[PDB]
Amino acid sequence: FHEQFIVREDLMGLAIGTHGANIQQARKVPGVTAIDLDEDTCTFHIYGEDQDAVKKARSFLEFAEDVIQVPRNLVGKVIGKNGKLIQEIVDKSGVVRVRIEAENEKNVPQEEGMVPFVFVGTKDSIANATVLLDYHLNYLK
Ligand SMILES: [Mg+2]
Repeated sequence: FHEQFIVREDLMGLAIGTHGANIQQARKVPGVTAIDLDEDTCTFHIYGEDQDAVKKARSFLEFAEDVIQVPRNLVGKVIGKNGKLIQEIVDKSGVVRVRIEAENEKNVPQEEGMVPFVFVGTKDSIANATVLLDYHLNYLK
């Protein structure tokens, strides 16, 4: 069992972690045979005995910067009082950071009626953040 994914080069220090701390975790996953980074393509290859093990290792390393578009009319539901809810969401989810971006009205490329929330984190952490977003946006009354 072998999987491969690309981690953008500016996120590489998150994937590897301070003195390899993060990649060390992915390596010590039982069942993982090997993890190799092809630095000229920023591609991790993870080799291992079962799929679950290789996926568990991918889980630590698969950093991304993904944009979620949040309806402007609902933005406050996700930010909270005392910017506290958005901080809890980042903290619970496990993401590294969210940037909420307000672009000048002249800036043409904008989904209409939307505020970009740009998360940096593992794919799984962003998935966690997304459920909490949707919960506060659409569900919670
Ligand atoms: Mg390089």
